[PDB]
Amino acid sequence: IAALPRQKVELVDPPFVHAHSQVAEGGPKVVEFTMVIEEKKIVIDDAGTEVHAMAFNGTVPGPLMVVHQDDYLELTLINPETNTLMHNIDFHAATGALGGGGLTEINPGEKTILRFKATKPGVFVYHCAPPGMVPWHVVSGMNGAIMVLPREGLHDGKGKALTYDKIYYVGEQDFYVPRDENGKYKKYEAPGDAYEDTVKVMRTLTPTHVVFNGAVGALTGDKAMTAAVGEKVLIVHSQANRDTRPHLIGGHGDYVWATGKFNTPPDVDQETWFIPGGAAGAAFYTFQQPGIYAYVNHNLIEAFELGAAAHFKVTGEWNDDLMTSVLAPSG
Amino acid sequence: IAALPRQKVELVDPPFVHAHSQVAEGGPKVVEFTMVIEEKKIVIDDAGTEVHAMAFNGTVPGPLMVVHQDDYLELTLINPETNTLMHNIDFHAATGALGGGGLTEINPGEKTILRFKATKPGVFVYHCAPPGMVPWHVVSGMNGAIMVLPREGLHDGKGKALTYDKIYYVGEQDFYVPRDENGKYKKYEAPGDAYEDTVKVMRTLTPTHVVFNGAVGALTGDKAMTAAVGEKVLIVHSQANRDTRPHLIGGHGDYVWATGKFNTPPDVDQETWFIPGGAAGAAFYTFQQPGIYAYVNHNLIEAFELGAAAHFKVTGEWNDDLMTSVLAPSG
Amino acid sequence: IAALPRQKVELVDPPFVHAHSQVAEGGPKVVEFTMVIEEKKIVIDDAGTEVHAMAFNGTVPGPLMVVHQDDYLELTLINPETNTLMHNIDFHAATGALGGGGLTEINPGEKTILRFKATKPGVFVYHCAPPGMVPWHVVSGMNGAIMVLPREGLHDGKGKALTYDKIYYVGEQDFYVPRDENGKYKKYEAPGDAYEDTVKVMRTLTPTHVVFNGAVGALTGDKAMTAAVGEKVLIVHSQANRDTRPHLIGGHGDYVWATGKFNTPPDVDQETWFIPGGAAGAAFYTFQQPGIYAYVNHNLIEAFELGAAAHFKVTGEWNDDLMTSVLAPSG
Ligand SMILES: [Cu+2]
Ligand SMILES: [Cu+2]
Ligand SMILES: [Cu+2]
Ligand SMILES: [Cu+2]
Ligand SMILES: [Cu+2]
Ligand SMILES: [Cu+2]
Repeated sequence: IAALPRQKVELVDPPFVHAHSQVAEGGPKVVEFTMVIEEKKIVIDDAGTEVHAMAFNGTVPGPLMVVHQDDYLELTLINPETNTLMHNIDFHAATGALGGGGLTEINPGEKTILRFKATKPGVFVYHCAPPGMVPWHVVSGMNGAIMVLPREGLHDGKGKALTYDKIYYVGEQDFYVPRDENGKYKKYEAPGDAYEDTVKVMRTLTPTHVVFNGAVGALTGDKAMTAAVGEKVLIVHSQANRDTRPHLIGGHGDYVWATGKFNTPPDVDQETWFIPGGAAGAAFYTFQQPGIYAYVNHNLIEAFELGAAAHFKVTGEWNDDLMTSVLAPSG
Repeated sequence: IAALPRQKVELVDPPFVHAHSQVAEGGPKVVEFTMVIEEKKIVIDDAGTEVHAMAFNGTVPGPLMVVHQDDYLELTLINPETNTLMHNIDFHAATGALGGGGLTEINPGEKTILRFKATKPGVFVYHCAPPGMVPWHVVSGMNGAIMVLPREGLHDGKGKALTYDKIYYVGEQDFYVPRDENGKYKKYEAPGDAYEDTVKVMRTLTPTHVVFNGAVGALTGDKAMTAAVGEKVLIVHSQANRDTRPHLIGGHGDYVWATGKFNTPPDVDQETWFIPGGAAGAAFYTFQQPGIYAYVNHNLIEAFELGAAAHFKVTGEWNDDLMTSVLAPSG
Repeated sequence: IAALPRQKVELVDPPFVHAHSQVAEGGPKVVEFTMVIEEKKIVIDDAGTEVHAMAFNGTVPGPLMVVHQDDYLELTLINPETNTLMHNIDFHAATGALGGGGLTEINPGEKTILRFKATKPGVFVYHCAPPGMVPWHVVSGMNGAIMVLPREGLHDGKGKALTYDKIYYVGEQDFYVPRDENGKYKKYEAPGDAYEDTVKVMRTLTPTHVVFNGAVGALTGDKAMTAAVGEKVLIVHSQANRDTRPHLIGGHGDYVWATGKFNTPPDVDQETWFIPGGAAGAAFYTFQQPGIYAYVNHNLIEAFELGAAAHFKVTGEWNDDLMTSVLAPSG
C-alpha cells in the first residue's frame, strides 16, 4: 500500500468530468482528491427561489470522481470556519464506518483525510450524513457520485468493449422549499432557520423542485450537453434520496447499467430506465440523428412542471431511413 | 424502402390487439397505421367523475400497434377540425426528432404521415408531447404503446421459443381530477377550462385516480379478460408518466421483460414486477388454475382505492396438487 | 401427497427465522405451520402512537415460513372469537384461488387449513386480503413473507454455491395514522372507529410512518441485528404495499435477488437495491468491517424521518486496507 503511486487529480464541475482513462493506466494507485465544502444561497428557478445549499466543492451535485477498481481514493475534505454546520461524507463505494461518514465528521474550521479501497466497479453515490440530520444535508444538495471504472474499461454483456467518446454526469436533486400562507417560497437568513419548515415539507415526500445540476434549466439552452452523429456518450445519473427514471427523448439507452454496477450486465435498447433513491446509474448511447434531444426524468410532471429536464444538441446528418416525414403537417 | 412491401393494418381497441403473426411473415415491410385524435369527455368512476381525454384513435390508452424488428411503421395521424388543441406523437421506439414529436405537430384540421424504422425489439410507449404542454396531454390519456416483435418471435433467456396463445394490452393511466372546496370532483365544459386546476393537482404528484383502460372497473365483468387453464398469455402493460408494479393475484409472471426490451433477458417466476413511468413491460404466463384472477398495480391503495384493478376469468379444471382446501373455513 | 412425510414447524418472531436447512433434507414433504390472527393495539413510536394492528401470529410483520421448492406448505390459519373481522391469506408463492385468499376466508371463531405446492423458488409476500377491505388490512400490518429455497440451496448467477451463516427477515410497514387538528396522531377505542379517517390518509399515498418490525427503531439498540467480520448474512426484505430501496450504510449487497426470485440471476455489488410494493427481495453480504451499520430504506426522509432505519452491530477487527483515517478531523 505505502509503495503505491500517489496521484492528485484536478476536479471539474458537473456535468463535465475530470481527465481520466477508461482503461487503467499503470498499476493500482492512491488517487488524491480535495473538496472544500461551501454553504451558500443559490437560486433554483426563474422565480428567484433561494436554497441554502450545502455543496461539496461548491457545486450541486458534487463533482464526479473517477478511479479504477482496486485503486485507493484519498479525499481531503475541508470545512471552512466560515461555515456554520458540521459535515462528513458517506461514499457508497466504500466499505466501513458508514461509508466513511463516521471517520470524517468535521466542524467549521476542520479538515480530514479519508482513504478507502475502491473494491467494487460501478457508479456510486456519495453524500453528507451527519448523524441526526442525514436527509436535510442530502436534500440541500450535499451529494454527488464517483465512478469506479473496471481496470479494463467498460464491456457489454458478452465481454465486447464499450468505449465512450464523451461522458456527462447528471446529478438529480429533489428540493423541498417551504412556502408561506400565500403560496410564496420563503427565504431565510441562515441554513438553520429553514430546518423546521423544511422538514415539514420533506415529510410530505413531495419535492417542490426536481432539478438537474442544481437548477431548473441548468442543462438547457446554451448550457445543453453536446454530441455528434456517430458519437458514443456515457451519461452517468444519480439521485441520493429519491427515485428517478431517466429517458432520452428521441433516443435510447443502448446499454444501461441501471443498478450502476459494472459487474451486473447492462440492459439493452432501453427506452426509460430506473434508478432508485440512494443510487447511481450509467447509460451508454451512440447518437444516430442530429437535432435537439430532451433528457428527462420520465415522470413528465417532475420533468416539465418540477424542472427535471435537460437538452442535448447533436450535430450531423439526418437519417431518413431511421425516420422521415412522409407528409409534413398539412390540411 | 420504396420497393419494400406495404401492409395496411386495422387497429382494435385495448385490451385487444390487432391481428399479427408472432414470427415475421416475410422480409421487412412498411406497416401502415392510421389514428384519428379525439378529444372527448370520459367518465372514470361510478361517481360520475369526468376527464377531458385526448385520445389516440378514440381510446385511453391508444391502440397497441404491432410490427417486427426492422419493419417501418408509417403512421398517418389525423387531428380533426373538431379538436381545439395541437397534438403530435412521440414513439419511444423511434429514433430522431423527439421520437417523431418534432415532425408530427398538427393543428386541428391537419394531418401528417410519419415513418420510422423499428430497429429495437420490445414494447415501447408512445404519447403526445406538445412543447410546453407535455405532461398535461399525457395525463389526459393521450398515450399508448407499440410492440416491435423479434423477426423470429419471442424467446426466453436460453433461446427457447415462447409462443403465446393470447395477448392483452393494459394501459395504466394516472388522472389528476380537480375538486371544489367541498371535495366534489369538478366538471368542465372544455379542456382548456380545466387546465389551470389540473396543473395544481398534477404538482402534488398524487393522482386522484389510477385506472386501467380509462376508468375504474373498465377491465372487469363484461370487459374482464379471458383465459383457460393451459393457455399462455402475454400481458403488455404501459404507464407513460408514472411508476407501476403489476401483479397477477393467484398467478405469476413466468417470464417478465420488466424493461419491456426483448434483447434484455426476462425475469422469471415473478410475483410482482416494476414498470417505471415512461415505459412498458410484458409478462408471459401459462394459467394453471381456473377461476377469477385480479391483475393489479400492487400498491393496494392505488389498486383498490384509486381504481387500478382488472380481472381475468379463466376456465378449466382445478388442480388440487397445486392448491387444495384441506379444511374449509369452519369452527 | 398423503404418503409424503410431514413436519410441524415452530415459527419464530421476526427478524429471526425458524430453524431450517439451506439444502433440502431429503425429498418433498408437507411442511406444516399454524398461525393465530390477533387484532391488537401496538405502539409504533416513542411518542406512544398506537395502531390497531391485524397481525399474523401476533407480529408485524408476520413470521417467515421457510420451505423448499416442490414442498407442500400446509397452513392452519385460526381467527379467534375475540377478533371482530373476517380474515384470509394470499400467498404470492401459491398458484390459484387468489393466492389462497378465496379459500381461506374465516370469520372470528373459525379456522381453516390450506395446502399449496411451493413450485417456484424465492422469497414471496403473503398478506390478508378480505374483498373490499384489502389495502386496509395490509397497511394495518397483516402481511409477511415466506422463503421457498431451492432444494440445492442458494447459488449465484454462475452456479457457485452461496451458503449464508445467518439470515434475518426485515418486514417493512407503511402506516397511515390519522392526526387531529393539532397535528397529533389520533387514538381509537375500536379499530372500526379508525377506518374512515385512515382511508383518507391512505388516499394521500403518503405514509406517516415507514417502519421495520412494527415500530420506529424496532431493530436498533439491544434489538439491533448482529454479525461479525467474515460472516455471510442473508437479509430478506418485504413490503406488501409500497416500494422500498434497501441499503446497508457502510456495506453493500454482494448478491441481491432484487425481484426476490432465485431463478432470476442476482445483481452484484449493489449499493442500493429496489423492491416494488407487493414483493420481497433478498440480499447476501459478507461483512468486512466491524462497527455499527445502518440498514435503511434509502429515501433518507423515509429512513430517518419516517422510521425506516435498522442497525447492525458487527464485531471483529478493523481493516485499514479497505478504509483508514489518514487525518482525523482537525484544524
Ligand atoms: Cu453536510
Ligand atoms: Cu447513502
Ligand atoms: Cu395531445
Ligand atoms: Cu416519452
Ligand atoms: Cu385480515
Ligand atoms: Cu398481494
